Amino acid sequence: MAAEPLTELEESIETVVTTFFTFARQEGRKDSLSVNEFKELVTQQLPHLLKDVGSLDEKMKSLDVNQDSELKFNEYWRLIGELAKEIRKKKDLKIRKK
Amino acid sequence: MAAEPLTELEESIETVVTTFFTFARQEGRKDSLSVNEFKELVTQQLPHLLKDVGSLDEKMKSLDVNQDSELKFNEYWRLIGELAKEIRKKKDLKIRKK
Ligand SMILES: CC(C)c1ccc2oc3nc(N)c(C(=O)O)cc3c(=O)c2c1
Ligand SMILES: CC(C)c1ccc2oc3nc(N)c(C(=O)O)cc3c(=O)c2c1
Repeated sequence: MAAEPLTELEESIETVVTTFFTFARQEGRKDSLSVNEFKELVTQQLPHLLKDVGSLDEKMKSLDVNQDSELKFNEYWRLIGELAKEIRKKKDLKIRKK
Repeated sequence: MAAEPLTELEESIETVVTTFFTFARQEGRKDSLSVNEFKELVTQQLPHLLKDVGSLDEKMKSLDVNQDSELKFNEYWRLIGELAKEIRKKKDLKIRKK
């Protein structure tokens, strides 16, 4: 249950786990991310990527599909895809040259 | 349209796009990934992350859900979740510390 660096492509997915899981372990489950801390991370360390830092209720409901307490990686996975999808095409209509 | 470096967390998921997009551009849709080249990426530059390199069809069928011979980021999204999930708890039975 510990992410170690190996190759350039394997290190990218490892950097996202090793950087925020140090604070996510504070609440229940080691592999699960907190419901109150992920909202603060998207408005402090990840604000430029996801334009809707305040309007996160659309994804917040889609993430916790089982509805327990926190966002497990299987539940948080809905934002992991939007992380690399909104990086190049957050507004593919007005701005298309980054 | 293209992916450019940003913050520590945003740059990790951003680098994964720019590394494989250099070879994915040759096939249809720049944002979409090929069904043969992505399989070769796991058996050359990502073999240690995904322990099951031979039987890739188990995830391949879950990726191309639309059935159009093109793995868009919405289709490839299922492997992005399994990439970061099969790094710390790949074999949660025999080994649980790396
Ligand atoms: C990848 C990094 C953020 C990470 C992820 C999961 C972790 O799960 C652990 N389990 C433990 N019981 C103890 C401990 O017993 O101190 C500590 C940790 C980690 O340091 C630990 C570190
Ligand atoms: C830095 C270089 C290797 C690179 C990396 C990712 C890229 O992602 C893009 N996205 C797009 N939709 C289109 C496009 O709409 O034409 C083109 C590209 C790139 O040229 C492109 C170029």
